[PDB]
Amino acid sequence: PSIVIASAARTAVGSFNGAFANTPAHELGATVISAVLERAGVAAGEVNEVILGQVLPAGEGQNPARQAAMKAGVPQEATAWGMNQLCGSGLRAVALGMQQIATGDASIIVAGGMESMSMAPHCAHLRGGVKMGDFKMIDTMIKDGLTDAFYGYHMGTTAENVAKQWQLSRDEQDAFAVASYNKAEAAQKDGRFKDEIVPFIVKGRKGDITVDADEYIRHGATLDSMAKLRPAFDKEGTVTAGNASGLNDGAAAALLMSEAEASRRGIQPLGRIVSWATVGVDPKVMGTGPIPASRKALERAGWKIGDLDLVEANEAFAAQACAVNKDLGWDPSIVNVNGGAIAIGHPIGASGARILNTLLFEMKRRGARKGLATLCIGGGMGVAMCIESL
Amino acid sequence: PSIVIASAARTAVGSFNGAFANTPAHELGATVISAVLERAGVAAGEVNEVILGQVLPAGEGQNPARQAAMKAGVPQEATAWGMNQLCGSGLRAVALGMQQIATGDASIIVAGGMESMSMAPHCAHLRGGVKMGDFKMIDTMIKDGLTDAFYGYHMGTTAENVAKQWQLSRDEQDAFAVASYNKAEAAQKDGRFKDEIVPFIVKGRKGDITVDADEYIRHGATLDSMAKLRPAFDKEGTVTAGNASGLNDGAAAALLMSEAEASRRGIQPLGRIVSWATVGVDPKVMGTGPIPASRKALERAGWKIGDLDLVEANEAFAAQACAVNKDLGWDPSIVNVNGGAIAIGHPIGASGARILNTLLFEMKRRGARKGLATLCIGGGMGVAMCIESL
Amino acid sequence: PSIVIASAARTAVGSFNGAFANTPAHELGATVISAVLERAGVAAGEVNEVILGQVLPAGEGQNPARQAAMKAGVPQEATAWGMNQLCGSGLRAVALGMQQIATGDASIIVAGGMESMSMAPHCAHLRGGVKMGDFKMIDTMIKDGLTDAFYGYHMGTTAENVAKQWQLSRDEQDAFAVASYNKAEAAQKDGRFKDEIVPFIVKGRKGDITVDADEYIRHGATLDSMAKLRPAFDKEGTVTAGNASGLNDGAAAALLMSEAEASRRGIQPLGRIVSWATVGVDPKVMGTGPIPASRKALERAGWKIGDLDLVEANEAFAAQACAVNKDLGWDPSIVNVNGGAIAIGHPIGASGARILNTLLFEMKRRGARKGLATLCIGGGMGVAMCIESL
Amino acid sequence: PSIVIASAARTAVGSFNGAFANTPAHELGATVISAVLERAGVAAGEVNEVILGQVLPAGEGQNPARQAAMKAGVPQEATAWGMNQLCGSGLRAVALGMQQIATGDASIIVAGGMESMSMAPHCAHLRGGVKMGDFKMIDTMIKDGLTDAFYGYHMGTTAENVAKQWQLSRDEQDAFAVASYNKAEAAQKDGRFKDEIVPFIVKGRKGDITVDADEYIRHGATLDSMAKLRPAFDKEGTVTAGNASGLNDGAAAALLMSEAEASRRGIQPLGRIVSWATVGVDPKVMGTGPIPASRKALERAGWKIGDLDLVEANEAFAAQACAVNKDLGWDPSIVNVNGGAIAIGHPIGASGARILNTLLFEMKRRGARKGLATLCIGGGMGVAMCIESL
Ligand SMILES: CC(C)(COP(=O)(O)OP(=O)(O)OC[C@H]1O[C@@H](n2cnc3c(N)ncnc32)[C@H](O)[C@@H]1OP(=O)(O)O)[C@@H](O)C(=O)NCCC(=O)NCCS
Ligand SMILES: CC(C)(COP(=O)(O)OP(=O)(O)OC[C@H]1O[C@@H](n2cnc3c(N)ncnc32)[C@H](O)[C@@H]1OP(=O)(O)O)[C@@H](O)C(=O)NCCC(=O)NCCS
Ligand SMILES: CC(C)(COP(=O)(O)OP(=O)(O)OC[C@H]1O[C@@H](n2cnc3c(N)ncnc32)[C@H](O)[C@@H]1OP(=O)(O)O)[C@@H](O)C(=O)NCCC(=O)NCCS
Ligand SMILES: CC(C)(COP(=O)(O)OP(=O)(O)OC[C@H]1O[C@@H](n2cnc3c(N)ncnc32)[C@H](O)[C@@H]1OP(=O)(O)O)[C@@H](O)C(=O)NCCC(=O)NCCS
Ligand SMILES: [N+]
Ligand SMILES: [N+]
Ligand SMILES: [N+]
Ligand SMILES: [N+]
Repeated sequence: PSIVIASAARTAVGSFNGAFANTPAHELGATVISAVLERAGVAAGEVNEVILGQVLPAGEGQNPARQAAMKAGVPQEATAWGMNQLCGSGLRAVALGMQQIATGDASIIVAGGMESMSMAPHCAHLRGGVKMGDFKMIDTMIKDGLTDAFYGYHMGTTAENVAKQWQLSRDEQDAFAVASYNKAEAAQKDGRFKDEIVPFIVKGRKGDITVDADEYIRHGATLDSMAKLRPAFDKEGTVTAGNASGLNDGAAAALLMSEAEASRRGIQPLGRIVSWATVGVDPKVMGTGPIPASRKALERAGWKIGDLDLVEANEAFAAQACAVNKDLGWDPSIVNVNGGAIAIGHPIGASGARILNTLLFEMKRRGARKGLATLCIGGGMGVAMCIESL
Repeated sequence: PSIVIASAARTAVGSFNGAFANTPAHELGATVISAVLERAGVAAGEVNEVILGQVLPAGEGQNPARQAAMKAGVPQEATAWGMNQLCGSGLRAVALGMQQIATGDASIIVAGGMESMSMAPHCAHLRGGVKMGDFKMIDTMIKDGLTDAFYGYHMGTTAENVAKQWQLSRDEQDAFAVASYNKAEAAQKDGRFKDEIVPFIVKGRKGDITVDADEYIRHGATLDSMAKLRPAFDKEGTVTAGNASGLNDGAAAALLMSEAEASRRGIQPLGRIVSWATVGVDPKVMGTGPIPASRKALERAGWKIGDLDLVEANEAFAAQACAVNKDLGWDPSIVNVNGGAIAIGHPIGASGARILNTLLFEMKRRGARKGLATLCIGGGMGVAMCIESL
Repeated sequence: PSIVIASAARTAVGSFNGAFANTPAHELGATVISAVLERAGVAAGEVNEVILGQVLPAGEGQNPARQAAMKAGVPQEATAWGMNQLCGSGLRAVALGMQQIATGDASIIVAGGMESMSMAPHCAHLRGGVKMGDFKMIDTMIKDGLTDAFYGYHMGTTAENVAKQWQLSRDEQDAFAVASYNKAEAAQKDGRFKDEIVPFIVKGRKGDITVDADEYIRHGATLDSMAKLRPAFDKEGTVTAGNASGLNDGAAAALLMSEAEASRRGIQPLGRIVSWATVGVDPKVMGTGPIPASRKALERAGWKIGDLDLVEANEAFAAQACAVNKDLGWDPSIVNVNGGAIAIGHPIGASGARILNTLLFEMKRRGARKGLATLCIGGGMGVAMCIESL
Repeated sequence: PSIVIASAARTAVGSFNGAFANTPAHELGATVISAVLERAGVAAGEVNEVILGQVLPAGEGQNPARQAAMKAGVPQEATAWGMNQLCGSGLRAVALGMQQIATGDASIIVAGGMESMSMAPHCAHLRGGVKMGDFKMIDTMIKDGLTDAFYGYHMGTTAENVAKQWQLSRDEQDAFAVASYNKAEAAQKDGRFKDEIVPFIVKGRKGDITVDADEYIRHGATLDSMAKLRPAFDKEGTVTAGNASGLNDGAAAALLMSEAEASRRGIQPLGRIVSWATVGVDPKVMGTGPIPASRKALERAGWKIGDLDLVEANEAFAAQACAVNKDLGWDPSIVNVNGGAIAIGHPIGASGARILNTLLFEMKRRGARKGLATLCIGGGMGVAMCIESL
């Protein structure tokens, strides 16, 4: 009934059509699965199941989570499956993997997320036939990942709904984004991402490429050039490409086992999963998802907001990230101390486990005792998890 | 914790490009979600989470499970997500929903599966651009649903591997299929599918159509006409369209709650989830998946194979379905007493909950005490669950 | 400088996605080329060049006119090419083939048109790549065939412009269309199309099918049933599917040689090409094209409007066909005596030679001496040709 | 009776996906039509018809020749149409325009060719529907332009057939290409292409670009670097990208009128069309097309091979260009004195008029009296034209 995170790892977050432009998601997930096994001293033959969140798997083949486990050396006797709760998929898979051990149905779980938004294809239903007229080739990334299915507009429009409702101006969102760019750039140059990042070998034509640094992180971001950017969703809006997360590729996961299992193996876990929660909200303001999700998770853990030593709140948009900080009222100096998704990137299926990796390694590095990770979810949902160090 | 299935429902299984040719999967799932709520006397405002297995969601929009819950009246405060374990997705979602209640994280769960193989689009990655030459538009149904990602051939080829290793001839597979067609046709004419089936209204322009009968069920199947069919995968093989499951659309789900919760509401549950299991096998012979999965489920329940009163083993192929019966050795007269997927249909993401519906309502109809449902999974996996009546 | 039409033939006009749904245009053209050779007693080795009008050749391969000639038995030493003047392509190709003999550059020409609107594919420029967002698969039939490239609307909208300028009401267009349906229906049942139609054998997998009757001809068109039809282009317009031409497939051609050549071979020509003309008009009212084209053709032939015994004016739309009849003032009883494109069909690339075939054989049956064929052309053009019997 | 070329012009030949990557073909043709009118002092209202050869018009709209004329200022009263004889379309259109004046049906004709191989889309017939399985998106450039419709292989394979029958080694083909690169590079540096080239303004968003130089011209071509090139068609073949023409965009045309018309307007014509011819050959060796076509043109002109002062023979492939020169036996020093299609480029629909422009202006530059232009045509055809200076 006590589940710990024995190890964690993530690939570098690649830009849209960048280093991982032609790399399938399971190839990134396989590297992460092998990394959490080596870092914990656990062999692949000991894994019972691999649970990987993924939002855009179209065209990758039968169950990409199974392909990642098999390629990482996990034997055929184990099982693997994918799940989709949009942006919270990477974190919910960890909660799902924790429940497999809590119910006594599994002993060792590799849980996380993987996403290749670059490899997302364009699709169209053509079985009935198009007898006459033009038809649209639909971008699966925009349709199945970034567009609300109830109102039809982009997730950035939901951020404009939060910005108008919370009275967050353009200058306040740009200032929040600049702070995120500077924190991520300082953390990258100081090597605070080296422990969590496992290098990925991009096997391509004309030679292999080793990717071990987040390429989407901007250097020397300026407030004046960001004020010149046009709004990306509403012509009279405030959300721009500068104060919003990007389109990215990456993978992240963690190795799960019971606290007694880790103690017999001599493993010092990165943290203990104290509680988790998922709550729904109005799809028009889905960015407010972390507000009830974090409160329920802290309530289940018996913690107060002031008890938290470190917080990782995903920065899908500067508008929604400002609202979550104002509502919950926690000290912003402990939230995303090494930057957020505005600078690091936002691979939907993997962002949930990505910020968990950043949370775990920063908690151990500075000796934080209580931490929380949370994300907003499209369609009006949120997920959160409380972590305690051992 | 003791979790029971308070109610269950399913749509009729439609043929490929048939009654549900232009109906999205979440529309079928929404009808099933509302049905299990009315059948149990539980309102939509009481559901904590909806968990729906789905293999082919490309082009349907952000998280079709969330769309099904919202369309069925489930409030925005609740959560919803999809999961993919291929053919066992519909059944695993019930086991996953059971774990949400076992860990005290939820109270009432709608769990099941939905699949629209007809609405599966053709896709192609076109972000890098096609400078010269032809490129392939990939059928997501074949690629992401029916083709093994490790060996490259169809799931029907894996049935040929099972037929060769178990020495199951063409006449033995056709005889098994004829038995499935006759059992399903007799069950349909006797109305044994009426209780589990909830009608679906296909809203069109030239009038609405009510679908309340499985259209893929064949009437008067003859052994001689099936012996004339050419093999559909191997030119010198034995698996044909007659002795194999079809491509179908449909949805199925169940309402989950604790046994004490069901007693507080005066609900007579359809059954109690005693145990469940999922095991992996060699992808070349994925049809053997139910063999170790069923024994592991019976082992966790403390049951012997002889203790089972009824069995629902998915008939993905006659070759794999014969092998599972020969290895486990249970009485074939209690396995798929109302027919199987060869005659009823095989909507991959929903078949797990489809055979669970047939299992639950047949146990209640004839007073069976111990039941088991199991399916084979592509990529070399299997899933099983044991059900006991109250 | 006197070129006669030694023989002529055409396939039956098939409906959109009908009998010729999967038949390429050059296969239909090859049958017409072989027919006019046998009907005139000329061997394939004697043809110098084949000129076939075609508007929609995308996806059919290198020069479909060359494919039709080679398949029809025309030797490799001869030449072949296609031309595109939209709806007047079938007639202009005959005039172009006549000029080959008039300038002494050729002796025997097979000229006509072929069109397979059913086989017209959907296209999209994808060399630059689609990094993000949806893109349109463009119907080549609508884009390159039925949409004005200067104003962007359908040819039916240009018909509404002619109806508005000429004050042609809905009842006047429907009454004009009914006359065409009744004339075509009576002509088909009386066998008046048998001489001009050469049967085509549609080779399929489940048996060959011989198509020798115009499939688009409807039986018993009623003024009341057409008055209930909704307008097909303008919501407050008058052009409907009943009073407008359809989308059809077919091929037609004629064998051209000098009058001395026909006399040396003992060939009785169907008629002598007296004159031809092509004039442009405003693209907004392209249906008025036949008005100056016919007057310029009659001027070059030295004929008066009253001298014509029979007229074949293409019925692309009832609105444009009424305007040309009122302006030119010829007796409507001699115009389209066997029906027009509203009832028979409108294969764009072949319609020019289609109405020429009907003109030649109708002139021969009733002994008409002077005839004229004309069509309207998209983009604001018209073509006409005068024929005199031998 | 005697038709002269009053003026001629052409755009620069752009590389594949280069300066004209997003420029439609009719935009290039419109500039050429306006150029030949201004250079001759003839207003747009005096042209009777515009004839433009084009092989790949899919997706450009209704009759791109009509779009080019209207955009160039040609009034709506005139007519326009396109024609397709593959690689000989640009030259055949000039012969066709000459026949319009010879038969007294027109007085002033703008004839030439235009081609945008970069804007060629990918297509697929989808009206019947794809019920199951993958399907191919067909590149219209390769299928309708570069692939033989009778044998299924590329035009480069037909060049391998000519090389095999004529025993043309790899070094012999490479030496011919090197000579073409050096002659074309020297002609560009000396400004010998400035008179025939009319600048084209590429209007874009981030600024306009003026294209007035042939971009496909290679600088400092080395014989050894072409020997290192891999064969592009046959793994054991000899035709490579160095000794074969490229994929290019461009447009070219000429102003046609009678000799008396040019004298009445005070125009100094570029030359007189003495004769023309088109002959077919074996499709396997389509590169031999120019051999019988040139002989028939010289026969009609009453000229011997020794009477020719300058020759422009299209260099579709080094294998076919060597064979036609060796068979006809004309002095290689007078053929393609300014380079050929290997270095200049090969826009299929415009190459016929492209080499005519180079022929006309080079004859005037060095005072050549008798010239001939010829091209090979896919599918087994050839075209030729004899020009004499006034
Ligand atoms: C906002 C969005 C539409 C932008 O698309 P994009 O391709 O990522 O925008 P880009 O990364 O190409 O950057 C666009 C341009 O802005 C500039 N720019 C971006 N950020 C900048 C910054 N912080 N400072 C200065 N310039 C910046 C870049 O230079 C870039 O090139 P350009 O100026 O020459 O055009 C897209 O990133 C997006 O939708 N993000 C949200 C993702 C999402 O919703 N996830 C789900 C959350 S629930
Ligand atoms: C077999 C398969 C490849 C194609 O069959 P299909 O696409 O459904 O096409 P059909 O069902 O219409 O069968 C086609 C023909 O067989 C005939 N047929 C099918 N079953 C028959 C039977 N039991 N008796 C007689 N004839 C039969 C049909 O009538 C039809 O005849 P026709 O061609 O003259 O119209 C497809 O059904 C399939 O992939 N099945 C496996 C699904 C799967 O792998 N699921 C996952 C397992 S883990
Ligand atoms: C007019 C047009 C939009 C209609 O396309 P369409 O819908 O496929 O025409 P259809 O006849 O196949 O369908 C029309 C409907 O009205 C009915 N209908 C059509 N003509 C009818 C008539 N004369 N009387 C009664 N009913 C009629 C048809 O039965 C059908 O209804 P249904 O299919 O449910 O039974 C299309 O044919 C068109 O664009 N034509 C013009 C083509 C063109 O521009 N050519 C070049 C001119 S220069
Ligand atoms: C032969 C063909 C397939 C190659 O086209 P292509 O390869 O795209 O032309 P490219 O310039 O892109 O060649 C690309 C490569 O060849 C190299 N190359 C091309 N020509 C070269 C030369 N003369 N010397 C040295 N290198 C050369 C390029 O530098 C480039 O190097 P890379 O391998 O590192 O990419 C194509 O040009 C073709 O089909 N030509 C025939 C066209 C035709 O048939 N027209 C109709 C007449 S019948
Ligand atoms: N960003
Ligand atoms: N079946
Ligand atoms: N019609
Ligand atoms: N080249």
